[PDB]
Order: sequence, then structure tokens, then C-alpha cells
Amino acid sequence: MNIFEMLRIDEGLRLKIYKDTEGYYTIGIGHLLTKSPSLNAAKSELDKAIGRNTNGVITKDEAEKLFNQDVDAAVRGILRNAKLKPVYDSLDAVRRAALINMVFQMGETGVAGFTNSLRMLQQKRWDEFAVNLAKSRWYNQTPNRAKRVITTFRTGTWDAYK
Ligand SMILES: [Cl-]
Repeated sequence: MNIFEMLRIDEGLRLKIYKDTEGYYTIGIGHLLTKSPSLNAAKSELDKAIGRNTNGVITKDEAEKLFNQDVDAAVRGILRNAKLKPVYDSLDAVRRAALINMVFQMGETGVAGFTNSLRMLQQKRWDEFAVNLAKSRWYNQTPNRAKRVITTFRTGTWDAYK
């Protein structure tokens, strides 16, 4: 099991534009198009991203390319984040995945603003960071997913995904 497997599951796969839970144009494996409410606008960005005239739909492979880049970008954003790095650098492998999953979902910045839960993760105080992350808009907006992620951080295992 690894980050790729993890997020594919957490995000699913769509070949067609779709709207998320926040109601945003999205595609593939949680690949955010635009926050704007113009399907057109979303079509353009999709085109720009795929590099061809898509007319709203991509292929699996296309989806997969966006995804690999999306995971790469998340990794680099972590490594480049002054708040994120050390955290990341201090966790074992399962947990870095979890850190990566959240960054994928909210952005360096977003994730970087959980400064209290970050310390805790730093102290390796699983149980409490966990309680802490739960008091998040994030946890209530999408509790099941949020729970897997948080369990993964807590335990440092993949049980939530098996
Ligand atoms: Cl792109």
C-alpha cells in the first residue's frame, strides 16, 4: 500500500468533469480544475492541463499523468515548506503518506496552518493530535475520509485502508 493506492481510494476516478462536495469543477483523481462556476472556464483549464482539446473528458492515462504530477507537487510542496519539512522529516513512512494525503487535499498552506496539531505530531503524541484534528472544518466536512487519514497518523499502519 502506498500513497498512490491511498489517495486513489480516497479520491476515486472520474473521466469526466465533475463537481466535488465543495461544488468545484474537478476531474480524474481529485484533480482540481477551478473554483469558478463556469464549466467553460473549467473546460479551458482542463485543456491547458491536458494539452489538447478535451471537450470535458479525459482518458485513464491522462488522469494518471495529472495524478503523478499532483502527488509530486505535494511532495515538493512539503519539502519546500518551512513548517512542513521537519515534521515530515520526523515521521516514519506510513505517516508521511498521511501528511502527503492532506497536503494533496488542502495545500501546503492549508495544512501548514494546523500549527497546533503539527507540534503534537512532532511530539509523536498520536492520540491527542488526533483529537485535535477532529475539531476541524476538514473533519466535519468529510468525516470518513478524514477518519482514515487520522487513523493512519494515529497508528502509523494502513488498517483504515484495508
Ligand atoms: Cl495541470
